[PDB]
Amino acid sequence: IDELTTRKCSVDARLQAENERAERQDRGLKEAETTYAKLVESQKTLVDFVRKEYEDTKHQKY
Amino acid sequence: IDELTTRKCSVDARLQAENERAERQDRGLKEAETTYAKLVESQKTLVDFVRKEYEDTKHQKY
Repeated sequence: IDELTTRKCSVDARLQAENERAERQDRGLKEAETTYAKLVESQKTLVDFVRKEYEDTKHQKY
Repeated sequence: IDELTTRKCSVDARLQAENERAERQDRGLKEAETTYAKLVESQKTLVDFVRKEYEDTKHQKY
């Protein structure tokens, strides 16, 4: 029981920290998902913003 | 953990059953060992009386 308690204490400590790892991963993607979401909205809008400038630049010269 | 704990509890309960079994043997032994001491002392006493009885039988003859 004590020998398995050492396994029990080890597995409990690592999993209770693994739950911390799991939530640390959750906050890890939270920024990653947000930043990717922040980029894709910014990426698409700024590209067409350039096209908008590009269109008028083409319009003025063509 | 749970499978090994109930193994510990079961053997502890069974050991208590084994504990009294030797206690019954011990308490019975003490009564039996002491009782035979009186019997063998009486056994030697009676054969001593028989030894005296053999002397007594021929003493009346004399």
